[PDB]
Amino acid sequence: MFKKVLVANRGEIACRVIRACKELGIQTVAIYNEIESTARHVKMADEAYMIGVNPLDTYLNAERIVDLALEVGAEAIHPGYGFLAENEHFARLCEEKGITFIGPHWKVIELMGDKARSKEVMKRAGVPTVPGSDGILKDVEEAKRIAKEIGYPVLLKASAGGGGRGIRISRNEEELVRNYENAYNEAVKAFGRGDLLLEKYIENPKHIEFQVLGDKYGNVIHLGERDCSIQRRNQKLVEIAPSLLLTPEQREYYGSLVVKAAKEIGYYSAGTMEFIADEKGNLYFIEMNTRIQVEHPVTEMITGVDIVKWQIRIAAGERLRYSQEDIRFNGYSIECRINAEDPKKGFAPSIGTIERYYVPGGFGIRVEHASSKGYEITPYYDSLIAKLIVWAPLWEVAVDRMRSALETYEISGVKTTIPLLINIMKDKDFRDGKFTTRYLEEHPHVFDYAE
Amino acid sequence: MFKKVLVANRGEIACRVIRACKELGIQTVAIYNEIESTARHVKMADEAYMIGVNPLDTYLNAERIVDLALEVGAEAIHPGYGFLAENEHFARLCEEKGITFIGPHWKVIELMGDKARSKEVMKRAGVPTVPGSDGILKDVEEAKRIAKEIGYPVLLKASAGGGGRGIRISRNEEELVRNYENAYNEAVKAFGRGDLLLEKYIENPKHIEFQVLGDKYGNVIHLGERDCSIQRRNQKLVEIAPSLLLTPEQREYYGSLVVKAAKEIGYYSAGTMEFIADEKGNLYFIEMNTRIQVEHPVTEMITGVDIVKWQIRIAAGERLRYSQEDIRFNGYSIECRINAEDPKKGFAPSIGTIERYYVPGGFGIRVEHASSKGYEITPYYDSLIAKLIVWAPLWEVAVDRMRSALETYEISGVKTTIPLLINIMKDKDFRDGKFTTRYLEEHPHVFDYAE
Repeated sequence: MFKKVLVANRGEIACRVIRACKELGIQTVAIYNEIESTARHVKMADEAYMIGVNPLDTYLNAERIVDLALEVGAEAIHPGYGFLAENEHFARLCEEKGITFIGPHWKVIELMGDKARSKEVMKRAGVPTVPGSDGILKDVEEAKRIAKEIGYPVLLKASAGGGGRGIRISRNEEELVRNYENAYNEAVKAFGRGDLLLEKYIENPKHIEFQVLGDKYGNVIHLGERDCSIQRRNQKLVEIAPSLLLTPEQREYYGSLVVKAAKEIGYYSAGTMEFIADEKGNLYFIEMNTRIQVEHPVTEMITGVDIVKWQIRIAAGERLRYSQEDIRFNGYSIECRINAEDPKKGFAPSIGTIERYYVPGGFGIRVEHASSKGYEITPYYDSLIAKLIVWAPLWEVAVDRMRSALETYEISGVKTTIPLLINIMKDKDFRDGKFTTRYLEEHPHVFDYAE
Repeated sequence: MFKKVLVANRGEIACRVIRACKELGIQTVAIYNEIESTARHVKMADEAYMIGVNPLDTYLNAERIVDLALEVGAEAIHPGYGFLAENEHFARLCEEKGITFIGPHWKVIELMGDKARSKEVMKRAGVPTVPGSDGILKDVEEAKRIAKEIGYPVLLKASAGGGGRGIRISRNEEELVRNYENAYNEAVKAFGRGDLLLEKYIENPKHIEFQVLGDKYGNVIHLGERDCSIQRRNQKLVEIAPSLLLTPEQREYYGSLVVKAAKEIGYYSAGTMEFIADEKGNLYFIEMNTRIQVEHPVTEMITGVDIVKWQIRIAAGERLRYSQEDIRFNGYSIECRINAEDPKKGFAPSIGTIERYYVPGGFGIRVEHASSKGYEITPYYDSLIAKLIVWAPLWEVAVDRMRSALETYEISGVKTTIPLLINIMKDKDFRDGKFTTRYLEEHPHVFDYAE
């Protein structure tokens, strides 16, 4: 086990990692910017250093961070999420200097950082990807047969031009033929090549992601899935585990496939495969996050596995003790992101300082946060104040516990998402389990709350 | 299910009950004093009424509380712990005016409020008790005779007792006779009844208590035991569940016995049977609490049974769904009481106001509290700020999780028990599981800490 770990992050994730380290008996090193001389993660760590020439350079200068790790005797670095966590050069640099990066191998970070390569990698492992043409369509005849085979509606886009000319949606073969001719000609006019690409169109989809965890000996398990469909500006707001969509058969089916693909790429540490999902539970891979995710706690509540602590154990060379049949999914868990932002003004960040601050607690309630009275929301960093997490044996009780926790969470000095999240918990469709990635668009009544 | 419930208490137990009620969809009513116009429990409640001519009249004037319940349409009253929770006159009055008292029947409260009768109830059920007098002593001669028969050292206890007053240890018959008048006089002073009991004095005992829960149709179960040995002057500081003393076989044996006694008296709601254990680990009943206890959360962590919510359901006439073989004991839970008191100055209350306040959170951490920056520790009410509760699969990780949570719980403006609790968590005897009611006397180094 490591004697000392440097946490190359801030805020709630820095505190989550520090707590795991403290429980393991590991000495911690925090880094911060001088604008945050008072941060919670700075007070929780055993030692803390201000580095960086501006608030973001503090966490994004890989060379400075690795030299500090060397200077203070840190044997490993946890990158948290965001910043450098999926930066292959940071991880390679750690390894090149003899510091363990707590995460997958830098070669894997690099491979799965490119969206297309990662889809190809997954296609070859057996994980479903969104069907479409294999590259450029030969001609409209091939377009008609591929579309018929994958099912309408389908999407057409030019291969050239980075989307300077847009997408066309076709609901039948007549529309496909017309759209093909028109997209071809627009692309000739705009980019001098008519070549087009086609893919199945997943309308009104859900966001479902699978969690994996592997040690350095090839033992890889999954920990089920999370439904993160309720989001704004591709920004997740509410996350649940397990999904209400999948059956246990479907969960183990898709789960063992992501386990196979991870085993084939030599994945270890924690990672997530994000999918889009239809009404019937068909899933299509879209991307892999090669790091811990913000919403990892809902998976921890239903499986009882401490993911962050396992990351550290795995990076130090321990075996993942469990096997896939030791993993059980017990109850339902919901996470709500309490952000300092104003949902009635475009989720603009509410910059300022926390005045009243009461954190709820109780049976089945978990809080991840780095906030107190006087915590300052700056424009330089993300607007997350806290993650409110709930567990219950039944879906409806989880909803009620979450509603009740939110209704007692007092934060003043800044606008937050809490009133919105309360309205979601009270909404019949959400309670019914009926929501997609367009939920917010489709339920504007949840923005109706009083000053 | 009740539509509305009045919570006849304050502070963290009131918030605990309000949360159970909110989750069940019940409207809540808080009561409070003018010195607490901003208390947490009043902000959490759907309605709140200022009553009382002083800080205690608010919660002890049974007549005022029941009338207000009627004025406002509360169908039921939850008494919390302390104040009137074990006041049979309060409970009777609720019943005579048509308000459901959330707790056992008032005749049971009265029956079990007398230490002699409670001990006879337990003897008649087969529950082991401490050898001693056959109920209340007629006079000092019966005491000198019975003491001879059971062997010194012996103990005198007030039967109407509660706490340390009216109790004396006698190492010989010389000491016993002076102590008989001294204890009798102290018992009259403190409780208005001098009735004394004699039993045999167990030096260095552990404090082990069993939790029961029964519905109004006679289904009664136990939820295992708690070791609350680490205490001072009849104030528990650290409570664990399950004990490390008992095997699974002993836990189901003593548990089924207290279930038997409870059924024999028609017990329903929640209650606790307190035991002392001797040097050889044998258990002896000493008293019963006819109410929710402060440390109930640790039992909820290891069984998953929400005791306060089941109290409310039972009071409304629900059947207790579980049977005894449904109840499992999973892992270990530790609760620490975070009090505004100075352990270096005799645990004198630290009167003042909270300035800095950061509540820790994470995997396996639960916090019960009613405090924020500016919460006032007054001389009128107990000094509890928060209960910190942790769960872990293994005893050593529970200890590490609690130590690590305590090391991050920041409170300024008053002295607290936190530095003392951290030392206890680092102490080898505690980590090894060797602690008795004399732990603190026997471990003075845990009182050596900075500031």
